[PDB]
Amino acid sequence: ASRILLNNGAKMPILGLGTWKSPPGQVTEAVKVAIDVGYRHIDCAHVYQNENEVGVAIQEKLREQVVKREELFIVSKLWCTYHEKGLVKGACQKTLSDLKLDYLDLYLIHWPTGFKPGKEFFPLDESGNVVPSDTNILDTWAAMEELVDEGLVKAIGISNFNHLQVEMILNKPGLKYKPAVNQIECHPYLTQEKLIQYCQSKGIVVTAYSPLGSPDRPWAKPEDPSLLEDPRIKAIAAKHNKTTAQVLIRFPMQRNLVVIPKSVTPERIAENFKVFDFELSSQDMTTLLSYNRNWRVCALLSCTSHKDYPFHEEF
Ligand SMILES: NC(=O)c1ccc[n+]([C@@H]2O[C@H](COP(=O)([O-])OP(=O)(O)OC[C@H]3O[C@@H](n4cnc5c(N)ncnc54)[C@H](OP(=O)(O)O)[C@@H]3O)[C@@H](O)[C@H]2O)c1
Ligand SMILES: O=C(O)CSc1nnc(-c2ccc([N+](=O)[O-])o2)o1
Repeated sequence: ASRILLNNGAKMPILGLGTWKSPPGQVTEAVKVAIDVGYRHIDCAHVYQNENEVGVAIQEKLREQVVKREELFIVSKLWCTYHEKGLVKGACQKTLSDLKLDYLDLYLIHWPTGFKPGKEFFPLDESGNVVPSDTNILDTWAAMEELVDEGLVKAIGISNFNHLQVEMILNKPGLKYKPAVNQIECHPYLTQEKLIQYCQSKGIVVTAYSPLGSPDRPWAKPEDPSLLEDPRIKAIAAKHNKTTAQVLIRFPMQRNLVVIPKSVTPERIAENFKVFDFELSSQDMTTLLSYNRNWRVCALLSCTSHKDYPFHEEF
């Protein structure tokens, strides 16, 4: 099916358009093209600095009646410098204003790590360590819960939370709403079997980010593995008469994940959506799972001493 049921009773499109690194000059057209070719979920974030332009596309397509608001599933994320309970509503409201929306379908805590509030997204001391916030995950969560109760967001969730941090929210005293989604990096080099099973066993839907391995990541290195160029994955694609990207997108779909490939290229936006017409075998799936090497696109080194840094733990 095209959507998965969340624990808030709403349905989430299992394919979304990513927007991290989408240049502000190209992302309006990218989102317009995506909605024209069937996408109904857009993944956004304030820290991506392009929500105004994403919003321009969404508003044009609503105005043109290409789509109804209820048919769209718009996701954004609370940045690290806004974990303070008094800053969360404003941060949500800024995103809503930029996206030109009156609600979000899903609002995520972008990272478990809270940073010192200010203009700077990564406030630094003088050695390059990020300056933390003394706010913890649970008070931030309560602030996310207020957003539901004020009508600004239909669902709340988390991102880059490890097993122990998901468990800490689930066990929060007085918990009012469980997280609906945990959005985490996931692809055949970082298969995440343990965290995904835990999350799904608790009724939390997992969204897979960087499913193509983020070839446009700013810190890429030549020696780095490349999913898109992996001859083993190309072979599975050839067998199925599909591209390597389409296999990489179908793979998490068949693990009951949501997946959010990014492109600003019209032809690739369309290609990436054409993944509902073929099936990977269980052997294919087990084969792709076997390529795991615990390789992460997203592990900022600048936050490794933060107390809530999520990736010291086995998962
Ligand atoms: N929660 C968080 O912490 C977090 C972290 C990372 C990512 N995410 C979200 O997840 C989304 C996806 O992750 P990502 O942006 O890191 O990378 P990705 O989706 O794995 O890869 C994007 C790269 O792949 C290229 N590409 C797209 N379709 C292609 C195709 N069919 N064939 C060949 N190349 C193709 C894109 O190029 P062009 O754009 O030039 O076409 C771009 O360089 C992000 O945009 C963001 O929305 C969330
Ligand atoms: O966040 C994205 O969507 C891409 S930009 C990014 N990558 N890694 C970070 C981050 C923030 C906190 C941590 N941390 O590792 O504690 O890492 O920000």
